[PDB]
Amino acid sequence: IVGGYTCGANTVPYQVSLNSGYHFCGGSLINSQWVVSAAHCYKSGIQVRLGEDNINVVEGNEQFISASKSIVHPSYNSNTLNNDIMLIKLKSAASLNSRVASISLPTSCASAGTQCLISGWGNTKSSGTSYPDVLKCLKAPILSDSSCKSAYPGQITSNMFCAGYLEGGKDSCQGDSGGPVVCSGKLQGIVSWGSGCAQKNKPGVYTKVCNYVSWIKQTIASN
Ligand SMILES: N=C(N)c1ccc(C=O)cc1
Ligand SMILES: [Ca+2]
Repeated sequence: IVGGYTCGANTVPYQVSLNSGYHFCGGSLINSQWVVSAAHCYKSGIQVRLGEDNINVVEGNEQFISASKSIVHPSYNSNTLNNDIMLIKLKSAASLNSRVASISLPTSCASAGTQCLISGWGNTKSSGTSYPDVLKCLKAPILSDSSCKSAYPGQITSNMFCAGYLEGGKDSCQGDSGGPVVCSGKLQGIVSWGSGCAQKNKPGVYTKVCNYVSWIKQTIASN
């Protein structure tokens, strides 16, 4: 997260870190057994780390649970990033409490202008590279589809939305991938892609979660 702020320990209780010997992606806990992330985060040997603030220090609220199964969206295209969504099942149910909690799925899509909270442990610099140890947060508005399409000609599908600031300086970044965009207590977005980070006229692009609620529910129901 570039141009954001320190969230505060366990203030984003649905935020997960995906770990394969090191943090490599975010995700969102949606019930005791399932995490939503980006398909471009897919790999084998994932350990889901819940209750994290400092990802390099055991602070006392963590739950580490190995993934039993990952399900990449049937229509994920890694070239265009269309349908950039994946479900991860935990080998055991997380113990839910105030610091480890699920986030609600939307019942309808969010509108341009809605303020949302974007979070993760990704790069904090728009030029160089600096990875934070503690969770970073950004409050950002959803942008109009027309401005999103204008920013990224020929690249924005109906499964994507832009959020952030066209002026630059405030954005998600590398390492935030797969993490949440939460608006009025609903998971509306997943950190997906962008041209660099926090660049002028290049806002963050996010997977449009409301399109996938039916798929998420039925997948969970049978797995
Ligand atoms: N919001 C962005 N600028 C952004 C988000 C994720 C990636 C993934 O590597 C790249 C750029
Ligand atoms: Ca920790």
